[PDB]
Amino acid sequence: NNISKSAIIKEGVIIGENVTIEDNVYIDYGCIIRDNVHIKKGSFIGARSILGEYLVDFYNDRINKKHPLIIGENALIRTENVIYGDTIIGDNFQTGHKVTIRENTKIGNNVKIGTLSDIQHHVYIGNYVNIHSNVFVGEKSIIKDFVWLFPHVVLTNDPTPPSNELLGVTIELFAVIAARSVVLPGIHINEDALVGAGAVVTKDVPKETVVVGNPAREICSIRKIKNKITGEQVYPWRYTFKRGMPWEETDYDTWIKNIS
Amino acid sequence: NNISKSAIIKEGVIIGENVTIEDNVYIDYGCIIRDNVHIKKGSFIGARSILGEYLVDFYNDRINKKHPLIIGENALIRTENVIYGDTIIGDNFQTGHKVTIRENTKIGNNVKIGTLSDIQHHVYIGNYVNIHSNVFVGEKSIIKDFVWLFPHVVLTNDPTPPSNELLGVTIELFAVIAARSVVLPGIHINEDALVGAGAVVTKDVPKETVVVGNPAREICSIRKIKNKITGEQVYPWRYTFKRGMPWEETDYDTWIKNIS
Amino acid sequence: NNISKSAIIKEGVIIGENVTIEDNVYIDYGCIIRDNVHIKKGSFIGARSILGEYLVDFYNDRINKKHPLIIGENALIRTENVIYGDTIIGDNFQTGHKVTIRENTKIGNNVKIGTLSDIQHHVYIGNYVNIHSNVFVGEKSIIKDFVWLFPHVVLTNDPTPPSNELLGVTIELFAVIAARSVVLPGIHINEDALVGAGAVVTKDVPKETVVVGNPAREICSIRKIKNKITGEQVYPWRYTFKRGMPWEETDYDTWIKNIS
Ligand SMILES: CC(C)(COP(=O)(O)OP(=O)(O)OC[C@H]1O[C@@H](n2cnc3c(N)ncnc32)[C@H](O)[C@@H]1OP(=O)(O)O)[C@@H](O)C(=O)NCCC(=O)NCCS
Ligand SMILES: CC(C)(COP(=O)(O)OP(=O)(O)OC[C@H]1O[C@@H](n2cnc3c(N)ncnc32)[C@H](O)[C@@H]1OP(=O)(O)O)[C@@H](O)C(=O)NCCC(=O)NCCS
Ligand SMILES: CC(C)(COP(=O)(O)OP(=O)(O)OC[C@H]1O[C@@H](n2cnc3c(N)ncnc32)[C@H](O)[C@@H]1OP(=O)(O)O)[C@@H](O)C(=O)NCCC(=O)NCCS
Ligand SMILES: Cc1cn([C@H]2C[C@H](O)[C@@H](COP(=O)(O)OP(=O)(O)O[C@H]3O[C@H](C)[C@@H](O)[C@H](N)[C@H]3O)O2)c(=O)[nH]c1=O
Ligand SMILES: Cc1cn([C@H]2C[C@H](O)[C@@H](COP(=O)(O)OP(=O)(O)O[C@H]3O[C@H](C)[C@@H](O)[C@H](N)[C@H]3O)O2)c(=O)[nH]c1=O
Ligand SMILES: Cc1cn([C@H]2C[C@H](O)[C@@H](COP(=O)(O)OP(=O)(O)O[C@H]3O[C@H](C)[C@@H](O)[C@H](N)[C@H]3O)O2)c(=O)[nH]c1=O
Repeated sequence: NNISKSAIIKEGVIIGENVTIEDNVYIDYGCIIRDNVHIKKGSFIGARSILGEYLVDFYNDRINKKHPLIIGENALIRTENVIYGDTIIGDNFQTGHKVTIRENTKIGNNVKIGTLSDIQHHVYIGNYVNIHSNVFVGEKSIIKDFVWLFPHVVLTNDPTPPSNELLGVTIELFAVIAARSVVLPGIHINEDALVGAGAVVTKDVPKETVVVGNPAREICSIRKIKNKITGEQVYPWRYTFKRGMPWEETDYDTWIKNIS
Repeated sequence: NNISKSAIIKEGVIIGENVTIEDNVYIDYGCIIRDNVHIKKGSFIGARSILGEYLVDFYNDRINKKHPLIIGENALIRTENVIYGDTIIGDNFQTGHKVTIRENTKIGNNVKIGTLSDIQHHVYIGNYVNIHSNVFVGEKSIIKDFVWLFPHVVLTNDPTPPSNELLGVTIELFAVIAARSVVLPGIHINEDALVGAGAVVTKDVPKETVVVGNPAREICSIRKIKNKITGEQVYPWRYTFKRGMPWEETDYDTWIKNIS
Repeated sequence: NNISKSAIIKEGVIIGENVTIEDNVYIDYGCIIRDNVHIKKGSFIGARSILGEYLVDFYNDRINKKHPLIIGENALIRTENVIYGDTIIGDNFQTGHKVTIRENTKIGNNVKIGTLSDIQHHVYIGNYVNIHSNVFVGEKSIIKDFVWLFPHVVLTNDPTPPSNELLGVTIELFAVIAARSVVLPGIHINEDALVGAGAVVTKDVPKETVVVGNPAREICSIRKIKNKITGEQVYPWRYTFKRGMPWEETDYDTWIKNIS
């Protein structure tokens, strides 16, 4: 292995082979770090998490195959997270308690995944993505940058279950899916769109449109929305909300003029 | 610290500083008790729970700040519960497995929180409150006495997400929210009201009224409800159900005549 | 006790009395095996699971009563599962992470229960049953063979909560309940029926019928359904899908001609 003299490893931690722990990594009590795991500098790994979780092939003969897991810098991984092999997570990742992340998945930077959330295999999550408590992300889902998935949201993939050909849901830039909503297979949720709480999304959602209900129905453009406390127009949200965003220290316009 | 000679502490338990464990406390295998935690007499702490969980300030320099957690007497805390600092829990608390409770929260007495439930920060829960499996309780929610939140219920707080001004849901005395229901931000659910299973509650619910659907719509007064097996009028429920209630040994009327 | 010389027991495992571990059982790091547990040959028990979990009677005087838990052969139990006493699980069981299973429950063979799923007490689950992520199975539910319960599905049991007489939901052979659906108490979901995603099922569902919505309404026979990618008729699904089924190596007809 390769563990930095500056890394902090608490009691109970169990470590396998081909593991690399960078400078200033703090690995809390009882974590289990299986083989082929690489933790980047300054990350914090929560108590009892288990990284490099066994893929199915393992169970064939109980011999662990190489399926490397990498986790970027300054991660803030909370307790008991379970993270599979063949997956990559970028920098400044942050999680809640008891989150599960499967294999063959890609998570960008400045992403957050709340308590109990379950990310399946072969999922793609971009940067500055916010996934709250107990969200279900099924295999083949595509979540672009700045997307927000609120508590208990569920993204499915089998259109006539159980079947052999799955279709991933794709959520475009800045879209917001409110709490307890479920999106049916292969659906496309367009940029800056808003899915109202509890909805059952059965058809694509066009850009900047608000849908609500079961089945979800279009009700208006997001620009119609006024802040309930201040009465100001809320969306596009990038212009009215910037906590934890790359433009926090400035304004979206100036920031995107630079980025582009 | 301060640990009672009569407390039982199993193997694997890890204890920090400024921890007080009262008489007849049984702390099961592998619990992690971080700093500033006070457990009151006769409580039972489930295997691997982690009490005094780190607040965000901790992560700044990995130096633990004082954020005292107190847990009342005769608690029956099941396995792997995670409980944050700056929170207070009363007597006779009971939980299911893998429950999470955040900071700056207050839980009364004779409260129950089922398996997977997630209580956010700055939440208020009164006495004799029943929260079942996997309920989501967002910051700023107010749950008064004798409220029942059934499995997978979700209480939200951001009315036009993502935004800066949140509005907590307030649930009044004896109200019942059936399974898989979601309540929108700032909504007021009145006393003895009944929210039918799976509903999407978008407007306040008046006292003793039954709402159902997405969006939830009023259908009748709870007094219209007849027990499906016995045909008797069910609500107000205090008069027809008393298991685990303070009037179990008597009748509601006699009991409330005394209490008041 | 009785532990086979061929069993593999990792570090941290804690074992009680009256425990029997058969040949080729692999018990991963830190599992807690309480009293009266019997694990059948070749099973794999995930890290930190806790088997023989305490029943309520335990808490009376913190003296563990005999409530035997049995787990059939070649189980693939993933991490942190919690399994109660007085329950029986058949062969080839498979689970996801952090699943909870209560007492007085019966699970058949070739059953799968995904991540976060919560099976309550006194539940009956047959063979070749598929329960996905975070499904809630309340006491008194009856799930027959070949049933599929997709993510976040919830089966309830108290028809006018809170009340004293519960009514279990019964799901017949091959039925499919899509994601985020909730079924009300005592409902009967008939064979080969299909409950569409997110539905609120309030009335029995007849055989081979598709219901959708809140409240769920019948829309057509499942035979009307065409595969979204291939355009072929999907149901009955036994004829179009056989991954992990007893007819995988043949065809349903030939297979059932033999079985019967
Ligand atoms: C989309 C949203 C912001 C509502 O916009 P809105 O302007 O408040 O809609 P209004 O209440 O002013 O009026 C909307 C009408 O559609 C209905 N409606 C509003 N939201 C609905 C929903 N989620 N589902 C179904 N119907 C809804 C209202 O009841 C009203 O119906 P009506 O014709 O009977 O009067 C809201 O539904 C929502 O989902 N907010 C997000 C809550 C959340 O999950 N936050 C994240 C968790 S913290
Ligand atoms: C409120 C409740 C008790 C129903 O009252 P009810 O008297 O049985 O209503 P009924 O079925 O007799 O008749 C109600 C009508 O409204 C509909 N309806 C009933 N419950 C509904 C619901 N939750 N959502 C939407 N529609 C509903 C019925 O289908 C029927 O509609 P119809 O006009 O097509 O006939 C029930 O909906 C409920 O939520 N029970 C709680 C289940 C639960 O979660 N227990 C806790 C978990 S164990
Ligand atoms: C039942 C199901 C397969 C849909 O059948 P369908 O043939 O695609 O229905 P269609 O979309 O072709 O047309 C159906 C009509 O009913 C509506 N509808 C379809 N599914 C609906 C649902 N779950 N709830 C409410 N309405 C629905 C459609 O929007 C359309 O309504 P319309 O009159 O406004 O056009 C689908 O609803 C479903 O639940 N699939 C399972 C998704 C899933 O959970 N997989 C498991 C998780 S991976
Ligand atoms: C900071 C923190 C977070 N978490 C987990 C809890 C939750 O599942 C997830 C998000 O917690 P959060 O960071 O407190 O929530 P966030 O600030 O992103 O969202 C909040 O603000 C947005 C704008 C509102 O719409 C939302 N409804 C609010 O919760 O992370 C924890 O468990 N502990 C923590 O200390
Ligand atoms: C007693 C007990 C409880 N729990 C957890 C499981 C669940 O998430 C929560 C409530 O379990 P419960 O006490 O068995 O359920 P309760 O008796 O409160 O509710 C029951 O009765 C009411 C009246 C019905 O409406 C309800 N649908 C029934 O479940 O506590 C456990 O995990 N293990 C236990 O041994
Ligand atoms: C194989 C495997 C499974 N699981 C858990 C994750 C999930 O909660 C449960 C099912 O995982 P799965 O076996 O990958 O899902 P399954 O193949 O049964 O279902 C899939 O195919 C069916 C036909 C689709 O309708 C469905 N939407 C797909 O997920 O088991 C894990 O956690 N890790 C694993 O390696």
